[PDB]
Amino acid sequence: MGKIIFYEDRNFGGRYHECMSDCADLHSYFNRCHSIRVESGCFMVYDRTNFMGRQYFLRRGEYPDYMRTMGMNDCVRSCRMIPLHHGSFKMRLYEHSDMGGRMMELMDDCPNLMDRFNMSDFHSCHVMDGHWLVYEQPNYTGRQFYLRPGEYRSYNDWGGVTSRMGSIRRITDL
Repeated sequence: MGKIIFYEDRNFGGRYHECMSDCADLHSYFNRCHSIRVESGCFMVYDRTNFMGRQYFLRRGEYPDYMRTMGMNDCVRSCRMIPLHHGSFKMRLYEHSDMGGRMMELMDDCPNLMDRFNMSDFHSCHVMDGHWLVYEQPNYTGRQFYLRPGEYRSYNDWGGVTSRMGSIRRITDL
C-alpha cells in the first residue's frame, strides 16, 4: 500500500495531515502546505480540486520543500491515491482526436517521441491499464499529464489544450 502526510511547516512541522485515500478537496483540510511526505507507494496531487490544475506525481520519498522547487503559488487543492492496481501496461496512440490519424503502440518509456514516430502532436490516446505519465517536452520534462486507463480523444481528455508531447514515462517502479 502507500501513505502520504502533508505538513504546513517546512521542517515537517506546523499543522500536519495524514492522507491515504483520494480527496477532491484538500483546502477543507489545509489552505497551504510547504512540506509533503510519502512513506510508500505513489501519490498524485493536483493544484485544483477534483483532480485538476497543475498535476504533480510524487513517489515514495520525503519532500522537504515543493513551492519554489515545483514553481507554484500555494498548496494542492486535490489528490488521488495510486494503489497496486496494474493489470497490463500499453498506451494506444492515435494522431487524430477520437482514434483517427495514425495508431502507434507504446508499451515502454518514450524519452524522445520525435525520433520514435517522427511526430510530437497526437490528438488521441488510450491506456489499456496501469498508469502513464506524459511530458509536453522530451527527457521527461514540460507540463506533465497523468493518463490513466480509459480512452482519450482530444486535448480536453488529458486536460490539455495543445498536443506537443515529446516524452512519456511508464510508471513501473515502486
